[PDB]
Amino acid sequence: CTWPAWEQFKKDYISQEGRVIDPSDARKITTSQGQSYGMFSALAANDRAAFDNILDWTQNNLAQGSLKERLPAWLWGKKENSKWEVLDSNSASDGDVWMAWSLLEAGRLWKEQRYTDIGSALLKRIAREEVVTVPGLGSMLLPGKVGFAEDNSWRFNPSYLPPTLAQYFTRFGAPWTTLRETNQRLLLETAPKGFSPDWVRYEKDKGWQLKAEKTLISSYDAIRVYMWVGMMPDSDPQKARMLNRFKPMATFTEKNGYPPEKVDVATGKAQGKGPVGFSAAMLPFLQNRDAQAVQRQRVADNFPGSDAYYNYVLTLFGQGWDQHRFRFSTKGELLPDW
Ligand SMILES: OC[C@H]1O[C@@H](O[C@H]2[C@H](O)[C@@H](O)[C@H](O[C@H]3[C@H](O)[C@@H](O)[C@H](O[C@H]4[C@H](O)[C@@H](O)[C@H](O[C@H]5[C@H](O)[C@@H](O)[C@H](O)O[C@@H]5CO)O[C@@H]4CO)O[C@@H]3CO)O[C@@H]2CO)[C@H](O)[C@@H](O)[C@@H]1O
Repeated sequence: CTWPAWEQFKKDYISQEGRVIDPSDARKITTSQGQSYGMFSALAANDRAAFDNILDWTQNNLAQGSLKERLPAWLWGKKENSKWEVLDSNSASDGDVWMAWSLLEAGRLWKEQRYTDIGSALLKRIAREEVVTVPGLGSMLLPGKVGFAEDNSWRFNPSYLPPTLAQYFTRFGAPWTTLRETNQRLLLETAPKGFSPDWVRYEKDKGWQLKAEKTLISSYDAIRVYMWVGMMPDSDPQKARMLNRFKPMATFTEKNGYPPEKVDVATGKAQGKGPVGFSAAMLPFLQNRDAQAVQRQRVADNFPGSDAYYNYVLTLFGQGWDQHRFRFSTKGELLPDW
């Protein structure tokens, strides 16, 4: 009745006060993504005590006491003066949506109104403060409250809204109804060579900016795109189109025995070998049994230690899924394995 990988994650990465820590950074930071992944994982493990502890810290330290009053700051850590506090109060929307989804699902599954209430308020503020109408697209999720929108151009992060979460959110009406559709557009239209970019710009009157560019590569952010798609139920009509679009990533992995570290989105040219986390991300994504098993071996033989926040978090999701630790319904709900 425990999720061993999660139990080890708590010991190595989660403080007594409930903050998820990336030890690789000298400021020993906590991110809103980290908190949301901890909430998700706690929920999947049926670990309410940890869910509550992580939620408390999040509200108190990232939201000045309340997720109903503001989106959580994305970055928290040690300052030069020795004080520990928010380092950037801007939000990161991937943490935000995962946080809202976990909360809403915690409310439903544990039958607790307080989680629903916080989840709803959070989701509404997301829609109001980091969702905007873009000419040529309609409603789009910005990667954050500020810094990603100019008068005539926007920058998006395809990895931020998993299609399952998008589907889940539709039950709440506008603008989520539309976002589920524009999210598909973002994912399908910006992968000309079958690789999703970490970041991608859109300009009014011109459209997607898909010429070769520094951040127009499939690396640490984008690797999650393939994982989210693989986590979609077969009965999600969007899944087939997405698997087809991203096939060259599956083909590369099968052929080379590993996922690439970086891929030029405009040319499809690959470089390096991705870390163990990337292999975990492939487990739900790859449909070929043998290829799946090759990645499974790599995760097993190079399982992340205590000095590897990102690999570990990818592993919780990827290997977690490979081990039936959680599943998503056709409506984006958590089907728990408790
Ligand atoms: O140049 C114009 C004007 O202002 C200054 O330039 C601006 C620039 O125009 C803005 O775009 C830029 O905006 C940045 C935000 O201030 C900053 O908060 C945001 O930080 C991101 C961060 O980049 C990103 O890594 C992080 O993502 C997290 C996600 O959860 C996941 O992807 C994963 O977990 O990785 C991380 C950590 O977990 O999110 C944060 C928060 O959204 O980045 C914006 C873009 O860089 O600000 C500049 C300065 O204000 C310029 O200096 C002036 O001269 C000029 O007049």
